[PDB]
Amino acid sequence: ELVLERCDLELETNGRDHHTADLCREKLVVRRGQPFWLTLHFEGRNYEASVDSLTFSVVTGPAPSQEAGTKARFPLRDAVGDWTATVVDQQDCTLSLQLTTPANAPIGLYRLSLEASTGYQGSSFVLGHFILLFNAWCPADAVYLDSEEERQEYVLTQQGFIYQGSAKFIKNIPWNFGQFEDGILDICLILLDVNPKFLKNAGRDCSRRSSPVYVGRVGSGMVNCNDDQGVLLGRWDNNYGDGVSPMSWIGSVDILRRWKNHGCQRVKYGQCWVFAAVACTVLRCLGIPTRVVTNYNSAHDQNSNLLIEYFRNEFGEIQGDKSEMIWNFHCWVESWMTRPDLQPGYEGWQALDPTPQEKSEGTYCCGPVPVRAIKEGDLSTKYDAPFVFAEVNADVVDWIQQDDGSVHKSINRSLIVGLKISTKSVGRDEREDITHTYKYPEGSSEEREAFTRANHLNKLAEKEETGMAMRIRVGQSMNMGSDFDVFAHITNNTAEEYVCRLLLCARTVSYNGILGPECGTKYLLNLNLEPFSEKSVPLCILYEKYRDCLTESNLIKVRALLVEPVINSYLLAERDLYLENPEIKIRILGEPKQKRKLVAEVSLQNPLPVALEGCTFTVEGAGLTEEQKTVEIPDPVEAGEEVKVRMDLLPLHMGLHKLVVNFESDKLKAVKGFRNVIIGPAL
Ligand SMILES: Nc1ncnc2c1ncn2[C@@H]1O[C@H](COP(=O)(O)OP(=O)(O)OP(=O)(O)O)[C@@H](O)[C@H]1O
Repeated sequence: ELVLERCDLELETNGRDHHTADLCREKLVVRRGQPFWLTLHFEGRNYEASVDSLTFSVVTGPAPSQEAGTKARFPLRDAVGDWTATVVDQQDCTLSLQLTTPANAPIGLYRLSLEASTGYQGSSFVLGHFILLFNAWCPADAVYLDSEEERQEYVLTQQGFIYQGSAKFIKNIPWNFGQFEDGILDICLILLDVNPKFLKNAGRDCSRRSSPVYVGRVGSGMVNCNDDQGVLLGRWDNNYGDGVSPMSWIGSVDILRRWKNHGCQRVKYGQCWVFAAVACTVLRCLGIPTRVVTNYNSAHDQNSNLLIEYFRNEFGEIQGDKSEMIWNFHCWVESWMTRPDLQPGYEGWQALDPTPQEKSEGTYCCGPVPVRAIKEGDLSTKYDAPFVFAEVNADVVDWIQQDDGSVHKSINRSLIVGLKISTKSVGRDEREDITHTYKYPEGSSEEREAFTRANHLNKLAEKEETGMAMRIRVGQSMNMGSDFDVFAHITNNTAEEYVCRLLLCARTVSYNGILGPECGTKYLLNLNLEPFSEKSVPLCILYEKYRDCLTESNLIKVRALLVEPVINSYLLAERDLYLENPEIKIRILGEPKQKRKLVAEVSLQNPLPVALEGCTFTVEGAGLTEEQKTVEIPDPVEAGEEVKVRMDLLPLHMGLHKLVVNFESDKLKAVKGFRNVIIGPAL
């Protein structure tokens, strides 16, 4: 006889089972180390265990292999070696089986073949294709996660936060990771099939795709580091006219499509957080638990030097040059995986930085490195451990040039490298400070033994000082578009009644330290600091004077130098201010039902003293819309005037979904907004 077979279902109950339902559209997607249904339909005759002998087989790489774990064929039994296939039932003409993949099977697209020998002839042919992803729900996988909610937050959650602003005033920008949005997966696989490791050796690369640590390095680096074939092209000068302001993006989904759609050409402008964000989009898609992290006062781009020196004129103005400033904040991601290539005990959060930084040789990116490693000072652990360490533990010394020879060391108690290291909370919208996962508490013994495995025992504070302290105070929150005051707060806990020189300089900065022109300055050369008192000196920062050179990050750096001629003492104090953007009102009109119209009304009230022209509202959100939505406000919005507009959306998936929006205009760019929306049953 001869086996028939007129069908081959893959079911969607597989999607729900492998937490890949959304990803399950016209092509089965599953997660390794777990079994999936597979019903077979034959015509007339069913399966005859007697005479019929069918064996399965699957290949993945463009150059499969039994030995390279990129190809494997296996018997069909009802017993149970990893790559198995067994009969779970069979009736009428149908024959439902259950295949099982290893918990280390390489990820990618597989071709499922069927070997039928209804005696000696039989027929051998394909059954279909499927995408195997990292399984975080499988204990045997290297990315396993015990906590269910953590699995949700770090793998399935499509919306999220990226922390910006300042350490003294953190700001949470909404982001649409949309890793399960149509096409995004396929663009991810492509992203892998076009990296060096793969072109240099398709088999080798396609094989190693069973390692989260390998895949992580590949993805991370395919974002920027070596744009020989990357996804985003960096740009920091602040002239993005022929592309998209890095601050304008509100989700990786569009950048990825803009990438493939333009024949894999680096997309027009992005920056460290944009890299980290799409990186998170990529890894999450593939199944590796990832979360984007933010670090304030990051000693980035330094060659890794755990010691940085700056030389300033008699105004505290970093006379330096060629020297890199400390970043207001720098972003990278963290990925959850085991490290079967390191002295056990280093499983967990691996820090991956998709931002290239001039290194002790050339220009590439870093990670993955165990965070627990960066905490211990185990700078020898594989994958740029030294950089991530200085990124968080660099030391800084501010020298002030003597207008008559050498420089004099100054006291700058207002700077700290590695501040409020943050990332979104698991299952909530609050922020989670994970600074404790990188550094031991100051003073502690663990901190001393750590700075020792790192030879960073450069920390013997000048707890003596000369009886004075200074810090910059802002009073209250200041908004983008107005004037406001900042203060140089001088404290004098001494019997002496000094006379100083206080130099105050404010300047608009970019998120990475690139100082622009001064937007406010005051210099008092005969400041009287009466005994045991405190003096407060004002600095008026005018809109009219910082509006021209402000970046989309609304950052302005205030600097103050207090000079005491007598004992010849220099006290330095700087602070980065964040000008608050106008809020975006969001109303959800109608009933949030699945596969049903939905309307979103968004308003914004022009905060500037001048009108607003070419105002644009852009909306996105995996679960609320398939495509981005943009509306253009035809006429200008005068100084007082508010802007309002509605956008018809068609939620397709139920559950929770965060709607991210971005407002653009000629004088007010990249102001963000977002709204949590619960989509229920249509009925
Ligand atoms: N850069 C900033 N942008 C907007 N608001 C800020 C900023 N920095 C501080 N604020 C706000 O100012 C108020 C007080 O903050 P904070 O106490 O840190 O500053 P300060 O009180 O002026 O200085 P200090 O507390 O050392 O005397 C809060 O509303 C805080 O959010």
